[PDB]
Amino acid sequence: MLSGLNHLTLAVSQLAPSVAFYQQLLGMTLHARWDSGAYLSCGDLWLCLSLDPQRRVTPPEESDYTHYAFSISEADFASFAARLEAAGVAVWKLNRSEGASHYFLDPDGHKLELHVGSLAQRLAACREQPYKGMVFF
Amino acid sequence: MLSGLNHLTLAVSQLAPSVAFYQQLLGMTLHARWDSGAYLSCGDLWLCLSLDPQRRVTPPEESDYTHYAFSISEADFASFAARLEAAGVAVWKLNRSEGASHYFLDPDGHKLELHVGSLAQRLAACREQPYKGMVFF
Ligand SMILES: O=S(=O)(NCc1ccco1)c1ccccc1F
Ligand SMILES: [Br-]
Ligand SMILES: [Mn+2]
Ligand SMILES: [Mn+2]
Repeated sequence: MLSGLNHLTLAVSQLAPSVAFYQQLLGMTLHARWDSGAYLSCGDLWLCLSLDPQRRVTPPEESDYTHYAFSISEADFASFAARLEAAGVAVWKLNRSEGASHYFLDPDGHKLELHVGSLAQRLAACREQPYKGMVFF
Repeated sequence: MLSGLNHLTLAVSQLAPSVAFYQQLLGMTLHARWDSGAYLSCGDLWLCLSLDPQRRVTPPEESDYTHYAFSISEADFASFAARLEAAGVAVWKLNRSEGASHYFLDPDGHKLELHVGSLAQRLAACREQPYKGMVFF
């Protein structure tokens, strides 16, 4: 039986700027670094950056909607978004759903998000205003 | 600050086969579906499958090393991996370069992994068998 997400691994084209992005800009904790990768944590999340020459710096129009959302409190959301904007981090989408969301790109074009709100909150909102074809289990 | 992974969203090309893969084959909990997506949980992980006409079925030699690992216990690991193998689930990696892991593909080629062990356990193992150039902070 699967018990949760064990780790998220992102392929990166250049290790130093990716470590800087996740550790310094996004505030994650750096636990280890080697010639071809790094391990960081963000709360319970184990993040691995893996240096991969096959990683392309990918414009957002050229990747699908796969994306990785990080939790932040409502109280901290706007100042963290402003930090990303000061650093020149590109946005790939505007929020049109429930719960605050800021959609931003990492140096290689990985699609990231800051989101406020849980699955339970989303399900409650959907129960009140179901999407087209929505079924609950 | 950022406190963990709020959710993982995977773009999928065909919704019902992907829901079946994550719910039936991997055992995750299905909470809701709609015409363009589904919400599942795996322990504390919120997984969203998003129907995306841009998603392509991607062979593993065509994608980089970005991947998603799910936690499984030492007692359950081998029989779960063997069940995926017997079910014909495609693979993408054989060499255990980060501990006890089984590497397999979802229907669209998303790179998945079963892994036994925490970040702390992986750091302890790496102190004895470090990756080249490894430094610990
Ligand atoms: O809309 S459903 O009830 N979704 C639930 C589902 C899909 C895969 C696993 O659970 C459905 C769609 C298509 C075929 C069968 C169905 F049960
Ligand atoms: Br469905
Ligand atoms: Mn999202
Ligand atoms: Mn892994």
